[PDB]
Amino acid sequence: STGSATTTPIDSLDDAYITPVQIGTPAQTLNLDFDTGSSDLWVFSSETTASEVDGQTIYTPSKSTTAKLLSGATWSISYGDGSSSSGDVYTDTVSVGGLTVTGQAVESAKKVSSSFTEDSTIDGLLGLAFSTLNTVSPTQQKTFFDNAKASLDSPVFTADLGYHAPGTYNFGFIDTTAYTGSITYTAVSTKQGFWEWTSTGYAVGSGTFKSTSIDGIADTGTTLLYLPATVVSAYWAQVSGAKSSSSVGGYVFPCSATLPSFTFGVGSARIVIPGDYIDFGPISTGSSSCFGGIQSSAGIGINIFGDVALKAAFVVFNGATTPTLGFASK
Repeated sequence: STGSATTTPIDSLDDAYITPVQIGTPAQTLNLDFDTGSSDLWVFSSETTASEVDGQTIYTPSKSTTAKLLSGATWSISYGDGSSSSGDVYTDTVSVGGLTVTGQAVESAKKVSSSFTEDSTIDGLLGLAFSTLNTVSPTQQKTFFDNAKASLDSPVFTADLGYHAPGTYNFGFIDTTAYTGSITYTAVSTKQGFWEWTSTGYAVGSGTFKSTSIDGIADTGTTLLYLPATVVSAYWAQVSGAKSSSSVGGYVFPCSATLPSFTFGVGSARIVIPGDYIDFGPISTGSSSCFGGIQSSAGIGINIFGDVALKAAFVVFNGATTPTLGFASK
């Protein structure tokens, strides 16, 4: 089997991407944030505290003939940005882009934090990291990909995120028309449950490439590119007037600037992030201070190749017995 679904930016900044997902019978279509940095499929639901729902589409398990309470199961998750959600669990039929999994754990939110309530465009998350991170207790549950894997033509999914444009998540096949040149594969460690890999270095603009190992995670659920402070300082030093602002919460730059590209290494290959991808616009409406798309990972504890980086590439998440990641230009 295979599946193919379009993913669409939620706003003009590509803050996140939503992908339609069919849950239950008859189908209830919810727009979910596919997140390669977590491993829970959770949804706004008829069980979500009413005051914490503001415009989201909800899953109502009582209207699905295939829903079944997973008795005694609960879940609770906290994300790196400080947001959180929790609730109970149903199993139901879930389809993504024509690919159907029966018996998928669908985690129904009883509570969500403010950040989720305030984002009307995201109806939940669909985790695509390794199932060892799944938070369901007392019986840990599998991700959609893990459940689908054995039925897939090839045990892979791909992320092809657009810059200010829709893109695609494919399951079970590599679309050889979707990228240019060749795909360079690189080793993954699953020890922390993430798609964790080591970049071979970086360049700023037209500058010379610096060979240096940068361990980090491929995370579609994180907006920005978070890298070591040394690397980030070298980048922003090439933008007149750029500075790290404690008040704003990171590097800002004059909105009048033209930003240089940023290149990262994947083995001997190079992925170039155009400067425009690094512009996240005015810090507040009407400001001439703009927020940077490359920020320090110091105090996160891990480097994160978020959307800023991933959308510059066609990315293969290879879930074979020995997992790997592939990157191609596009």
